[PDB]
Amino acid sequence: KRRVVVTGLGMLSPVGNTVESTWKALLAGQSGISLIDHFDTSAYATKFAGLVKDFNCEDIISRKEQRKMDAFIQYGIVAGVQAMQDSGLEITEENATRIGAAIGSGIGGLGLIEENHTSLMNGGPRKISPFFVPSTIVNMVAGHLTIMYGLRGPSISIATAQTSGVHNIGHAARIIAYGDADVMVAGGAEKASTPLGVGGFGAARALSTRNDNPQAASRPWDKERDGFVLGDGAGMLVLEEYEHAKKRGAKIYAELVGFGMSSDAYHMTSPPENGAGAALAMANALRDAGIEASQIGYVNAHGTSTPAGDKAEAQAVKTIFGEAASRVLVSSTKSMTGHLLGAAGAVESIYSILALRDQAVPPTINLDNPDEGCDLDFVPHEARQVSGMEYTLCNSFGFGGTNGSLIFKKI
Amino acid sequence: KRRVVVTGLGMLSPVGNTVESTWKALLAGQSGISLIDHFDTSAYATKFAGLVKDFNCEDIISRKEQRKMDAFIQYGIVAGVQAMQDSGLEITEENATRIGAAIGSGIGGLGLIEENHTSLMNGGPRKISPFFVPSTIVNMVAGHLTIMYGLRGPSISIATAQTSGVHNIGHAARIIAYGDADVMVAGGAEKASTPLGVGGFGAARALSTRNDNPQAASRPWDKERDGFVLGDGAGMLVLEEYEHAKKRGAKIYAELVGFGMSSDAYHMTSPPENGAGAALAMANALRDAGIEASQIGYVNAHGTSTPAGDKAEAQAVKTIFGEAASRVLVSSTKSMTGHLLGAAGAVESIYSILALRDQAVPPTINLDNPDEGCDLDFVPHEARQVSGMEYTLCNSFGFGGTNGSLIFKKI
Repeated sequence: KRRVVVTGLGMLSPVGNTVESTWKALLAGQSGISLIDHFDTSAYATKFAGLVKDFNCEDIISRKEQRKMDAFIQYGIVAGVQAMQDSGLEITEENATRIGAAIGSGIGGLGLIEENHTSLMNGGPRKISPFFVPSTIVNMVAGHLTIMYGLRGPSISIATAQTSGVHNIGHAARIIAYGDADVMVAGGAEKASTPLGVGGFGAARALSTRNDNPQAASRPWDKERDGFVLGDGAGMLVLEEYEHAKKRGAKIYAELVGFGMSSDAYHMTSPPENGAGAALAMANALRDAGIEASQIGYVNAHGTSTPAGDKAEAQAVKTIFGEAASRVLVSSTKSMTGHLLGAAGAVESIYSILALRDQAVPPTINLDNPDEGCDLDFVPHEARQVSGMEYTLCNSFGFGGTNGSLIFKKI
Repeated sequence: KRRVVVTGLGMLSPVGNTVESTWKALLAGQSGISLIDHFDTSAYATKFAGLVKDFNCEDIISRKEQRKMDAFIQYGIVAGVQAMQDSGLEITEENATRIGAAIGSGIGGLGLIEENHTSLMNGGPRKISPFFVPSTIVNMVAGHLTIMYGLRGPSISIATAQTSGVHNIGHAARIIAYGDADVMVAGGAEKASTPLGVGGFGAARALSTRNDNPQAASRPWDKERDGFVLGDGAGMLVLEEYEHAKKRGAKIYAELVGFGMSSDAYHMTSPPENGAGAALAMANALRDAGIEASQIGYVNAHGTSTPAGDKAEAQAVKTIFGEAASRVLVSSTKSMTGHLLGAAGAVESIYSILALRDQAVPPTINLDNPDEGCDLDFVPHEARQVSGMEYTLCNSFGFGGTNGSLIFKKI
């Protein structure tokens, strides 16, 4: 029976370019949301997002190699290098074959897709970059990292839209526990803050339009919610078989004990009013961990700040927690970070882990006026100190009614 | 110990719009390659591809719903419906929760990406479709099918470029064998025959430019190879836990016994000259099946018809088979079908299965003059009858040095 533990963390987010700086900001209730300036937003109904500030990879990726990669790829490689470094793992010829990667993205290289399509329209196929395909496709973060570190074990990339980060981490663990690997770098990367990303989610009327106050836009469970806020970033974890970790004297952040998946089988983009899908995913993770809902102390919600989605997740929590629905802490970091899509469940898994290390639960900021029949504790406004918390649960749901839940356990 | 078996098959390919018609064509050595006419190819160095002919979904997808989906999605849903129907499985409230999907794509909705970007350039963000995001993203075949059939078990979508079909089928099996599901519809869909797809792989100089003879272009291991040929399609299999299948009186095509993954850790798009990556993937699948290379009778190669890739796979076969390198049959159906990218390993897994049912191995057509140091039997020109073949192996390798191998066993 193989246990999986988290021994390395990496991260780029709208509130910090490292794991510790990101975490510190979240516990301080800071927003990472700001107005966009990298493209003309005049015609856009949403003119803001959660951006990665002063991103720099010069020391990690040559400007010459940068040409071959979309921003989402560069982000994911940087967060991957941070995680590899943090793990302290040494890759040997004897090792290579047993270390892999499970890293994806929801939308991939929109920026380079646009640039390449603009070239084609303006001057024909001759103007398309020879790097078009491999610079934009979702699996290239795992591609580049395995090459950089000489990793030869299994590499997959799960692209389940807004559920990717969770799915990738969950399967990286299945792979280790199955015996196909001893270590996996797992997570997601996204850089969808582009004319197509912003224009596209805006066309769907899914985005908040509160441009007069970008930092107050993201407000899960708040009566004045008006759609999600888009965020860029990457979250990576180094997952490792327990005995392997111990033997190397690895620093161990927490243990991955439960992974649950489900499908809404309802609508292509909207969640069912009763969150039955989210319920099954949480129910499946608990059964996989072999514990009861009552044992979870903190749920890092999907909580995107859409009228219908926030309401469906709340329904799902009540269904799963029932009695202890009020004693469990539930919060959406998306209130400060925005929605990182394919990277959401990856960064949120990290927050779920750090909440166990620090016994602190980040707040859901902007929750000035909660919905009515709410009996749940959404950790409004201020971070909460906790005491004997041994497990956290991370939710992610996505287009296609695809859901995932991960369960982390202290030590 | 849970066994996985294939109880349903679905398929759209350049040589047929059904499983049996496709298979019949391949055994007859027919090409599905033709000149493109859905876009002006004047400026294109490659003016042909493996197209799906007279595709029709009218009875399966309303014209009203079609608007919300890229061709690759419509293809995948149709192949999915065929597979569900072929399986005879009946979805009940007691069932729903135990049936899922693992379906992906390498590139996703290029056509709708282009259409939407063209609109944006021509008339601004206001012209972007509200369906932009969910009509193009890779996980929407699993999205739509789970909804269509009320499937509520696990849904994931692996996007590992040219390795997707294999990866998805392999993980759908891991999911069942793990206990997270009893049935999974698994596979891939691709429709990359677009200005960006054709122009993009052409910019990389990866495509064959033999336009004077489209049907002879794809010619794996042939001295006059000049790059791969692009093909469109979808391949879907219904995978099912053995006991569950038996109890329902399911028709069983074959058993899925081995799944292997590896990474080249070499180059972002090219394979290492020694095919060490492909070797490890095949080696891992054998160990997972717990059999010896000598036991495989037919290898459906990745065999894309590139100078370097064909040569690397041959090296990898010799390394793995050694002695029996000459006694194993190896063939590339891509010689007739073209390269279906994310759908390649899905349709090729189906051919690997049917070769067991019919004891017949499709040829590698166009192999007029093999490379030199070749001692391998590439089933040139004509299909081969075989006798006591109990196992087949299917290879898929992709950008990012990502590899997968699947092993099918008779009965």
